[PDB]
Amino acid sequence: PQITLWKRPLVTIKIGGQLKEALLDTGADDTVLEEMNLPGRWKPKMIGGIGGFIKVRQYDQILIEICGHKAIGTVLVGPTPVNIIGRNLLTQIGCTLNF
Amino acid sequence: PQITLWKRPLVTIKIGGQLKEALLDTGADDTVLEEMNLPGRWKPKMIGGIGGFIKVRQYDQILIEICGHKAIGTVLVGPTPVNIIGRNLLTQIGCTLNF
Ligand SMILES: CCC(CC)CN(C[C@@H](O)[C@H](Cc1ccccc1)NC(=O)O[C@H]1CO[C@H]2OCC[C@H]21)S(=O)(=O)c1ccc2c(c1)CC[C@@H]2O
Repeated sequence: PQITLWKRPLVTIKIGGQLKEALLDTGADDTVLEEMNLPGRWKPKMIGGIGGFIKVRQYDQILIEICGHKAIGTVLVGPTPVNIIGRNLLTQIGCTLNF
Repeated sequence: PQITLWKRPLVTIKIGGQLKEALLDTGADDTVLEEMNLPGRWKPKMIGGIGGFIKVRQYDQILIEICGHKAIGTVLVGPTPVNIIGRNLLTQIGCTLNF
């Protein structure tokens, strides 16, 4: 599809057997999801943006479906105010910017 | 152009007569630039990001050119980690997400 940017580019995703709403975010290198109790091992990480840093848990090789497009990669889980789909997964679903 | 996301979508912008680099950021409602001198009156504003809230200077109706495309809109100036072009200006240059 083609998504205009009048409003936030929010889409439904499926991760860990749950459906959630997430932003298609070209400004995020990687993907950051709201606190969830995912199974498996993880590594601690600190990620910075406007306002400072938050602490997140880094999970690898996590399967995510975005608008029916499957992808698998790194997911950072922590107290983010929004679910963020970053470039590491946007490349996998074929997402481009166009103007 | 069509821009892939295997690298950060960085572009050259012109604002206040100065060339800068900025990130095309679909996850940003607003455009926020690092500290700079801008010709124009301004108003104190707050904006929130992944790590909390910061104070910014809000410049309304500012001329800004993005990868050769002209926009006139609001630009926030303050301690952002990176110059970001948000949806308020992405819509002006006709930018869409496509997959
Ligand atoms: C560094 C560039 C940029 C931040 C300037 C990176 N962000 C992504 C960017 O889209 C954020 C997304 C967002 C965060 C919170 C709430 C809503 C939307 N928008 C943003 O702050 O927007 C500002 C201006 O407009 C306003 O509307 C929305 C909020 C206000 S991030 O979220 O900080 C991030 C993500 C992953 C990762 C990192 C950092 C580091 C490692 C990891 O890869």
